[PDB]
Amino acid sequence: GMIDLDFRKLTIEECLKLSEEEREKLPQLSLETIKRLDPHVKAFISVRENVSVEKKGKFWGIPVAIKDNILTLGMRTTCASRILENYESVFDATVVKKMKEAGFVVVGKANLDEFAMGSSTERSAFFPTRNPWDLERVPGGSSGGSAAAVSAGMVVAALGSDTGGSVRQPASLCGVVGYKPTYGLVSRYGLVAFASSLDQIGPITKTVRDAAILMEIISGRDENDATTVNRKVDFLSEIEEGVSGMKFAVPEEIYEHDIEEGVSERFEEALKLLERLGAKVERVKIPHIKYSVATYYVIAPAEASSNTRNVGFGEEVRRRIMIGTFTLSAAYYEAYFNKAMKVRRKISDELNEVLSQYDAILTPTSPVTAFKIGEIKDPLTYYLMDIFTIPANLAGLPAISVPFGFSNNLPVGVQVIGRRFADGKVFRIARAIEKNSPYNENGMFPLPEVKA
Amino acid sequence: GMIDLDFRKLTIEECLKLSEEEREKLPQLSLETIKRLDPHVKAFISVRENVSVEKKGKFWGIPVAIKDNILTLGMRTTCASRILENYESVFDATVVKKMKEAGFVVVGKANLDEFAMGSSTERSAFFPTRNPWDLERVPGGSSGGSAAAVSAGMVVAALGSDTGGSVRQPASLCGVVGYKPTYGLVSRYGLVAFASSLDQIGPITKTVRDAAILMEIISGRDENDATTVNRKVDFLSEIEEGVSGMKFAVPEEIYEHDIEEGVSERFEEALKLLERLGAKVERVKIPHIKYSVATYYVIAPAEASSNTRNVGFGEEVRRRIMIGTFTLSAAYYEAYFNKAMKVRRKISDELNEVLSQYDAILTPTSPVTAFKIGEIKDPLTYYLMDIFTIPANLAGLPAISVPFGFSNNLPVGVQVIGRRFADGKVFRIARAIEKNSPYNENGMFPLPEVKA
Repeated sequence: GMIDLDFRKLTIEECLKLSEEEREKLPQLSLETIKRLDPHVKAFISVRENVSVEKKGKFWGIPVAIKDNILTLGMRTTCASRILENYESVFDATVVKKMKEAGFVVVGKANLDEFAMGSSTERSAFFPTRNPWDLERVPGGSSGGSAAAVSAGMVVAALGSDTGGSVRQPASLCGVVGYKPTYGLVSRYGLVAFASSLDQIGPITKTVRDAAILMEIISGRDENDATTVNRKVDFLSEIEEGVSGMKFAVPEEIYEHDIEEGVSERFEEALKLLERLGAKVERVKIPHIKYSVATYYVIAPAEASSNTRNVGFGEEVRRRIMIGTFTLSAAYYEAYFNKAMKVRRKISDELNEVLSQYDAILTPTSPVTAFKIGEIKDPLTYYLMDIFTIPANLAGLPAISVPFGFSNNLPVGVQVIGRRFADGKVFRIARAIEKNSPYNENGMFPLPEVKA
Repeated sequence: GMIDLDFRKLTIEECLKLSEEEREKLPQLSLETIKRLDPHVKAFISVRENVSVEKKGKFWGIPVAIKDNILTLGMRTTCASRILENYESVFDATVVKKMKEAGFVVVGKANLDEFAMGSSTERSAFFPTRNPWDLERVPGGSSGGSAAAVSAGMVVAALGSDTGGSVRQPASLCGVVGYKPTYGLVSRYGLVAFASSLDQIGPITKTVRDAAILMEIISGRDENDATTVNRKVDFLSEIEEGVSGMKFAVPEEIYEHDIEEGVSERFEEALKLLERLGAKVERVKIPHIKYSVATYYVIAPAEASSNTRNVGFGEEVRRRIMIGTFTLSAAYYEAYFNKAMKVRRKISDELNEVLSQYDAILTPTSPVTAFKIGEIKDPLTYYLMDIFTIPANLAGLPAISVPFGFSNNLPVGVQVIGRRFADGKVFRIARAIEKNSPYNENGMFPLPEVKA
C-alpha cells in the first residue's frame, strides 16, 4: 500500500510500495522516532543532521542504522570508546558506500560493546543499550544497538559485525533477523576490527527477505579487502521455494548442555515445523565440535593482540597480576596458536562432511533469552553466550538467526547454518521457517511497541 | 681451622670451627663485604644495623640473607614492590624465628622479582640483581638476590622461596646449592605468597651439607601453617653414605627439547660419574610429564588470582585488550582448573611409579646457563625457564640443584628429585655428586671473586 500506516513496522519491501510523498518523509520520521524512543532504548551513539532526501537509487529514502565500528562520512565513529568520542573518519566503509549508492539513508550510528569486544553491549563506554522487549534486559551484542534500533522500529534495517556471533546473537535476543554471510562475500574495508579470519559485516532486519536484499547490496569484490572473493552469490532468487525434500542435521552437542527450557521447546517446535513442510531432521555427531569455543578463544584474541591516604596495596597487586596474566596469555598464544588452527581445520572439515549430506545444520541461536543488565558477572557464563554461533565463524559458513516464538516473554532465535557459498539456500530455509511459523502473523514476527 | 682466612669462602660448618674471636666478627664482616660487593651485584634490598653479636645457639654469629618476601622483625619486607618500600612487618616468619633461635644472624633482605612473580629477578621494582660470575647476566629467580649473595660470599647462606623452581633455578644459574623440600616440611607462615599448594621455603648454600643443616633448622610443624606435617625427616644423618647400588631414572622428555649443548654435556658427565660410583642410570618414559608446564600455569596463577597532545589511542586499546585478557583468563581457570588438578594427580602418580623403582630422578636444573639482563623478551621462552623444576612442585617432591661444572663459562646445575619425605636420600645423592665431581676442589665448587 502507498501510505505509511506505522513507520515502526516498515520493511524495505513495503517502503518500495509507498507513494513518493510518503517515502520522502522516512528519514525525518526515523529521526523523530529515535528522539521519542531512544531515551528509553539507548540504541544510538549519534544521529545525522536532517537533510534533503535524494531520490537516487532503487532504495532511496529508506533509513538505516550502522554499528559504530563501521566508518562513515558525516558522523563520527566512536567504536563506543571514550578515546574516539570525537573521531571523524571523513570516509565511508565499502559496505556504507554500497548502501548509499543503492539509495539507503544512514540516519545514525548504533551502540556496541567497546571495540566490539563483548556479547551484551553493556561494555559500551557510553551506556548500555536496552532490549525493546524488556528495558531491564540486554539486547545482546556486540551489535546490540543495531538489533535494538530495528526491533524498536527506529529504523527499517541495520548493519552489524559478527566475529563469533555478534550479528546473529543480538538479533536473536531482540527478535529480529540477523545474517552472517559466507566468509569472503562482504568487504571489511572500513570495519574497525581486531580478527581478520573470522569477521563479516552482516545485516539486521525485520524479515528474512529484507536481509537477502541487503546481502545483494553489500556483497562483492573490493580491491581494498583482499579476502573478498570474485564469486557472485545469489541471495534472493530462490528464497520462496521452500524446504520440501530437504535433509537437516542437528548436532548432538546441543543436547549435552543445559539450556533454557523455553529455548529448547521453541527449537524442537521449529524442527517439527520443518518436518511438516516435507523435510527430514536427523541428529548427527560432530566429533570435534565441543572444541569450538576453546579454539575460538585462542584465535580471536591471538588475532586481536596481533592487530596521604595509606592506600594502594590492592591496586598494585591487581596491576601486577593483570600485567602478569597478559604476558602469560602471550606465551599461551605462542605455544598454542598453530594447534588451535589445526583444530579449527578439523572442526571445519567435519562441518563440511555434515554439509555434504545435509542441506543445513540447525541449532538455537542462543542458549538463553535476554538476561538482565548487570545480571551476568561470571566470566565463564558470559563467554559461553556465543556457544552456538562461534562454529560458523570458525568454518567461514553462512548462518542466519530467525525468530521463533518466545521463552519467558522474550524472543527466541533459531539458527540455520549452510555450506560455504550456499547463502541462497540458507535464506530459502530461513524464509520457510518465518513464512510458516505459528508465532508469526502473515509471515511476520511481532515487533515490540516501546512506550514513548 | 680457627682463623677466618677468607670470609667469602666460609661455610656453616667452617664457621663452627672458628675461634670465638674470629666468629664474633662475622656479622660485621658480612656488612662490610656487602658494602664492597653489593654496588656491583645488587643482591640486597636492605641490610641490618650492625649490632652486638649474641652468643646464643649453636649457630651463633653466622650471617645469612633472607629473600624479601619473607617477613622479618627489624627490617622492612618490600616483596621488591614500590608499594611496600616502607612496609615493616614487626613480626618474624616461622623460618626466621627458627633460624634466629638456632643463632643465625639475619644481616639483610635479598632482592627478588616483584611479589616473586618471575624467573630472573629482572622484574624487581628496584633494580636487577647481577650474576657474580658475569655481571651482565641474570642470577635467575625469583630468589636471585639470595643466590647471588651466597655465590658472591656476602653471606654464608640464605633462604628463598620456590613455587616452580625459584630456589633451585637461581642456585643453578649462580653456581650454588638450592634445596626445595618435600611439601609440608617447612612453614609458609610469614611468606608473602600467592600459591598455597606449590610453595616451599628452601635454603641456598655453598655446600650440600650446609643445605641439610638449614633444613634440620627450618623444618617442622607450625600451628600457624596447617599444611605443615608432624612427620619428622632426618636430612643429615645419612648424607655421607654414597650411591653405590642405587638406581636412577632419567626422563626421556629431557632429550626431546633442544637445550644448551654445554648443559647436556655436563649432565651426561654427572650420569657417568654416578655409574662410576656404582649406581645404575636408566631412561624412563613418564607419559604425562609433557603436560607439567601447561598444568602449572593453570594452577599457580589460578591460585594467585584467588589470593592537549592528540594522543592515547594506543594506550586505550592496550588497556581494553589487557582487561579483556584478564577476564578471559578468569573464564579459562573456571573451565579448566579441575582438569588441571586431574592432570596434576596423574603426573604425580606417574612420578611416584618411577620413584617406587628408582632412588631418584635426575635432570638438568635449567635448560640454559645464565642469560643476559635484557636478553629474554620472548614470553614463551621466559616461561619455559622452569621446565625441569616445575614437576617437583606439582608432585610435592624434594628436589635439589647441585653445581656440576660450567657451560659458556657459567655454572650448570644438576637436579636430583626424590620421593616424598625421602629428603635425606636426596641429600645423600647430591653429596655424592659434589664430593666426587671432577669440577670441585676438595668436594667444593668454585665461588666467584667479584672485583671490589
